[PDB]
Amino acid sequence: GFVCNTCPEKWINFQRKCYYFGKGTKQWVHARYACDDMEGQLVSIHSPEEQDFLTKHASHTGSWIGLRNLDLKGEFIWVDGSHVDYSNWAPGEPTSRSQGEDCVMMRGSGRWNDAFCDRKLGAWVCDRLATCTPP
Repeated sequence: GFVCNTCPEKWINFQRKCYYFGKGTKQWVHARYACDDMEGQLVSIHSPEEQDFLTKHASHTGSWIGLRNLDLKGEFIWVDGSHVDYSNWAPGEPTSRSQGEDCVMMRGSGRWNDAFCDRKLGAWVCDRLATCTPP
């Protein structure tokens, strides 16, 4: 169970995860289901090296990621339930005064903006666990 770097076709490995860079115009919840129906989830990001890997492959015109303010009251959490131990917010984000802007996108710089969930974006990123080579 020693080496975890195998992904399915069309996915890209980085560390112990596989990532799928989707293209196609979708609102946040729609991208959420595209990822689930391929057996991953909208991406969660947990380190600067993971962020750097995403920034190099990310779409220039913005991508949905798996961060959402779930519950009115300003606390953004990952769809996969993993915890928030890393953040790459654009300066000033997320703001208190933006009622309704509960979903998160990653810009071409890789920095994160909150967004209305019904915004349509051209790209979205899924992740899943890499499987491991038997030695």
